[PDB]
Amino acid sequence: NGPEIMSKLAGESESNLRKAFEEAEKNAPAIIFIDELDAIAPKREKTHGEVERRIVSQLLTLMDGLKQRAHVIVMAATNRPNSIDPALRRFGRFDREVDIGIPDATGRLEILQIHTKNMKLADDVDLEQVANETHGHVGADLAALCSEAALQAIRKKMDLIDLEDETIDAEVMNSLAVTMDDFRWALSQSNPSALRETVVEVPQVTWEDIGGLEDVKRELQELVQYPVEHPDKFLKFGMTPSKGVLFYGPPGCGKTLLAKAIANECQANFISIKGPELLTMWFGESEANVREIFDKARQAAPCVLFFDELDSIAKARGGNIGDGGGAADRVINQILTEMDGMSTKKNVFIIGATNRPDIIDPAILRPGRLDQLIYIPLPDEKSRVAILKANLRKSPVAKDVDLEFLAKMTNGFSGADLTEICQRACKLAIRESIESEIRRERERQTEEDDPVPEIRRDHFEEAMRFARRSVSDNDIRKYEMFAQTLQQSR
Amino acid sequence: KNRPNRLIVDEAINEDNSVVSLSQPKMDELQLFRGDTVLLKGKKRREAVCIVLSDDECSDEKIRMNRVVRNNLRVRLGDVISIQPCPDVKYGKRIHVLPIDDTVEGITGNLFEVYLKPYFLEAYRPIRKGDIFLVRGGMRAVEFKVVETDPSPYCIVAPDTVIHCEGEPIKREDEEESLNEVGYDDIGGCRKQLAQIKEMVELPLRHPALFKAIGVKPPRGILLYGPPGTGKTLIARAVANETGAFFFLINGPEIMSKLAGESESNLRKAFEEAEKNAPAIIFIDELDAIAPKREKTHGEVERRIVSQLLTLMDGLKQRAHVIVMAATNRPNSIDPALRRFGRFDREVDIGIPDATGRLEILQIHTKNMKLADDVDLEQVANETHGHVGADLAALCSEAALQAIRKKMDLIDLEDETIDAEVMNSLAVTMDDFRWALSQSNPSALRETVVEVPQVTWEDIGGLEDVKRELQELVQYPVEHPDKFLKFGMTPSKGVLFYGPPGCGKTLLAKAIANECQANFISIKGPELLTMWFGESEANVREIFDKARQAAPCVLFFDELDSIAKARGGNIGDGGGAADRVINQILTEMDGMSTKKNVFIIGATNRPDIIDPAILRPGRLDQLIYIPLPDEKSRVAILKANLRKSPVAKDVDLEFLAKMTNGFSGADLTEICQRACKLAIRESIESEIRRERERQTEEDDPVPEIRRDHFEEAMRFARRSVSDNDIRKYEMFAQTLQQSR
Ligand SMILES: Nc1ncnc2c1ncn2[C@@H]1O[C@H](COP(=O)(O)OP(=O)(O)O)[C@@H](O)[C@H]1O
Ligand SMILES: Nc1ncnc2c1ncn2[C@@H]1O[C@H](COP(=O)(O)OP(=O)(O)O)[C@@H](O)[C@H]1O
Ligand SMILES: Nc1ncnc2c1ncn2[C@@H]1O[C@H](COP(=O)(O)OP(=O)(O)O)[C@@H](O)[C@H]1O
Repeated sequence: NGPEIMSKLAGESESNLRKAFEEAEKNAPAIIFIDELDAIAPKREKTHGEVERRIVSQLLTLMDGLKQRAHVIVMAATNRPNSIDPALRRFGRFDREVDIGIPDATGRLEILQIHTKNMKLADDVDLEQVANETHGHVGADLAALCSEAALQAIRKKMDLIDLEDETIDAEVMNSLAVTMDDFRWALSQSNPSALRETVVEVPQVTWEDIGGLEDVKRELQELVQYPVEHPDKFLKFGMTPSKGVLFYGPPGCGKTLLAKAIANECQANFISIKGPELLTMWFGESEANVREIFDKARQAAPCVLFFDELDSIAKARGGNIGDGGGAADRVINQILTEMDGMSTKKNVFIIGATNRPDIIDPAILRPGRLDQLIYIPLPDEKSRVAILKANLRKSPVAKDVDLEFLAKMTNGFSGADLTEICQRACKLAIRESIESEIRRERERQTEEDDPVPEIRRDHFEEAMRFARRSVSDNDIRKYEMFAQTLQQSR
Repeated sequence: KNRPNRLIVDEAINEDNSVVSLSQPKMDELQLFRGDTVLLKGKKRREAVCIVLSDDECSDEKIRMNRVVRNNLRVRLGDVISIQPCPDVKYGKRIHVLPIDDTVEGITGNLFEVYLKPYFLEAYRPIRKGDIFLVRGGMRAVEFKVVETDPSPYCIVAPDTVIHCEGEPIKREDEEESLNEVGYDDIGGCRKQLAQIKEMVELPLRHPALFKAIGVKPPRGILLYGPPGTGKTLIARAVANETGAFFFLINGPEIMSKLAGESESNLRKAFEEAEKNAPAIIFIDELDAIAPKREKTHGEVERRIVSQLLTLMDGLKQRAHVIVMAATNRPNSIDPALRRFGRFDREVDIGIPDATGRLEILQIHTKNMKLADDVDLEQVANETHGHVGADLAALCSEAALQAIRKKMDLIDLEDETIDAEVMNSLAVTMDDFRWALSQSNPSALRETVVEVPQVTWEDIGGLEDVKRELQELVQYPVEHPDKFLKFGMTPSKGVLFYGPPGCGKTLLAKAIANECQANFISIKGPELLTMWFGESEANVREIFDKARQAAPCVLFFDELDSIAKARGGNIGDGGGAADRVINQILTEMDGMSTKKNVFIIGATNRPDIIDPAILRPGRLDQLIYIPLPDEKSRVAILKANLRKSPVAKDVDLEFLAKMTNGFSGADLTEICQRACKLAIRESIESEIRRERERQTEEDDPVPEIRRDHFEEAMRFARRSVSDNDIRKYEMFAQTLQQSR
């Protein structure tokens, strides 16, 4: 243990390290676990005083020595890899690096099943809902959540209720069924999720979650799949596989959807880097974090690194005229540097996105970088129907409502407006439900089943009243001009 | 007996110290009456006699009991008791009671005359052998133990019955914990965090063998924090005394003063001592002195002690029910290696008290000070914005000292020595408190206040549809989550009020935060500007952290366009609408919990220059336009403003609302304040003129703010918004809602 060794007196700690390595050498095969390595051997800048560096040196010497005829593997744990002494990650000492990382939805459900193994859950307990509501929790958080729900079940009843009659017994322990409400309480307030890092996972979006855009689907499948599933054709024909796409078009039409979808179909991780993050690196003047981002994409290969709102910096300092300078920024330049300097084929596929393609740094559209310009257009009727169906398929909707009529009337609506319509109609329906509930609670003359909850017609007739177009015709004209000029001029 | 006659004890709310209050049902069900006396049998064959009352709030299985009688039964909080009816009033004849030497020392005075005379005056108090009661007065709280009762072994004193107070004070027993010790009754303004702490340390301490018999994770580390002198150590000792668990106290500077190697011996031996006397509670006071951040540590001697503390925390969590509660000023000021799981996993934010809490604190500290009659602690508690418990305690002590200092010390300095008589006769006037609060106490804190605002829905005139929309958006996602889950809709987490300045945006925020009884955090313009100029936007994180620590909450950013117009207005700076701070607002708002009951509200009187990347779904997306009032609303505004001030009856507010057209809601308050100024001037001038009466002292003329005072206050009326701004808001609405 890191702090355990670091608590002992000067010279006692090195005796402990030496004797520990001796003990493990004597009982081979062995595994040494140096927990909290960043407490024993931090970076040279954070070391001061002989006593620290001497112990770091002793650890280095022991690591270098063990690799003579001694099958002792040394596994060490640390919070962040770039927080420990870089002299340790040189070969012969710590050459293999494993990134555990926070769990995802299926993993969290599995964690819950592991910790509720002998807790005698109730019947209404649906751990799917819980695992879906625990974004940010690691194994310790979920373990504490399950224990806290158990304690709440012991606390409400079956302790104070049998406090006065009869002593403790196994009977009450068997009869304890921890309700779904109990888990809802334990997850409700009494546990602060202990992490807010960049999540890496295989997104649960699928190809049928997106309406329209079929040719864009086949192009995405071609560009992402063919270089990994048929490398021999690429080697035979000498072509080099591209490592980038740039979606562009009106905002709210499915760029992020397409990214998540193609990252899911190939079962490869997905790292989203939204606008505010690039702006945070520009304002804070720390563009040297871009490196770290790409490092993650290397640690979780195969991946899909997705920079959306790539024009954010470009329009933060004014738009078309804007700042007097050129299109070179502090962050986008690091993106160029890191993208030119990645591995030959590490199965990492950078995707960009921008709803203003005219102000993007044109030095990123050059070969060897993001060079496949795909234009995500505004939907059509045969696509708007699919958009409405894919959005509404989670909500219970009536059968007399015609979505084709909606798609007929909602012309030029970006894909987000067709979601605002559905959310607003759902709001109206929920309001009607709760109001009817209260009116049926005014029944004090006699408790009965709530009326039919199908989102009905003439609810959309009101939600449609407040419909907005989130893109002017002028922006459509701008995208048209971009396409016409850059593809057809000469 | 295994049939229902046993009850669960809990806290009390009544100021009487010799009664028990039970719910109206359990009263009829136990075959008892209101007021009927009973026997309360508890543990170790020690029962008592008490009086019963009725209280709707307390539940059936629960019984209000104050600390004195609760301690009398030898039982502690959370245990079970047996109540038996006894209408056998064996009316007393003479009592033999003597004080304790520990509580009675230095107290020159005939104790019979000074304490027990109004105590037992027309008091039908039942007494039984083995009861140590107490009575308060003369800046003291005195304990009396009854040895010898004429009706054996219990009685009830009648107003006629004598009380016989001969003898010397007796030394205290080994099995009553004295009542100068701290209990939950003392802690005034932290009745909500006390719920969390009690539910956390109830089962491990009260029921220790249960966790031996169950595989489940107990809470081990609790980190209390909050500004100094808020009551952390108080809460620790209170919990220790109520649960009866052994309490070891480790002081930060005390350990850090010892020599290198002596301090670690002290920590190790302290943990050993607490382990030996389990159940226990270790209180490491001033943790930020022992284990600060790694950047502020330098030198082996520091880090070594931090490491020793880490190792002890990690070690204790093997088969050892010792909870470790540590206190610190600010949570991000201590070593982050401590707040990782297994060491300090529970975090509690005590925080500064609010108005009701401060009034309760005052009542706690004026418990035995014999206040005057004019003392209205409501006014005091309303004037102590910024004070923590230590400040109010010092305020009460200083007012007491001022009362001793003016008179009753120098006046009886030359005739007669000290006595209890003067201590009883000391009534601390309201002026005395006004003096002590006036200058002689610097309120010791200026942090962001978190509280449930006292504004209500009738404090706001007009805006009814905005009220129903606010109620819908804030209430429906918490009170009916099943509808939202059934229909698949996601609940929005933001609103953006916009409109002319001074029309009720902050009022609406406070009102909807009050109706839901959720905390309110105001973040005004100057704060965002301070984070922009100082180039420290990394404080925005901290703000949201507070909103998480005090959930449910309403985080309110008003004047959200402040940064946007600080660097020039419409044209302004050449850059775009992206700022250093608003970007952090976006980052933190996208990255909060799925549903943590925190509802961000924005406000801006210039909606055209706000960063349009904040109006996107998943952020503040409900645009509500607070318009300029109308006549049927201006009447309500004027009434809601004037209802605190005494105004005449012939004044017509409808005429004012008729004449004041297009007046923003602030101008209708400036009118009232200016009229009040005129009235106060007239009052003081008339007072001086009546003081020029030197010919003869009489009652001040009628103080109703009268008509023809508004006729002057109305003379200087201003419109704080041009028609051009109204036109701008109209254009914003027209374009953004109707264009296509
Ligand atoms: N073609 C589409 N098919 C299905 N849903 C869509 C489509 N276009 C937009 N949406 C909806 O719009 C919302 C936001 O779209 P998003 O992909 O984030 O916009 P952008 O492409 O600008 O990133 C998504 O929740 C999605 O449900
Ligand atoms: N919440 C409170 N309730 C009652 N008294 C308090 C409270 N807070 C402070 N006081 C008074 O001020 C004193 C300071 O309490 P203390 O626990 O020493 O503060 P801290 O440990 O936070 O520095 C208490 O002993 C009490 O006299
Ligand atoms: N509709 C209203 N009803 C009651 N009082 C109002 C109203 N509008 C404004 N006021 C008064 O105006 C003062 C300042 O209003 P405030 O809400 O701070 O302005 P803003 O809405 O610009 O924040 C408050 O003290 C309040 O008494």
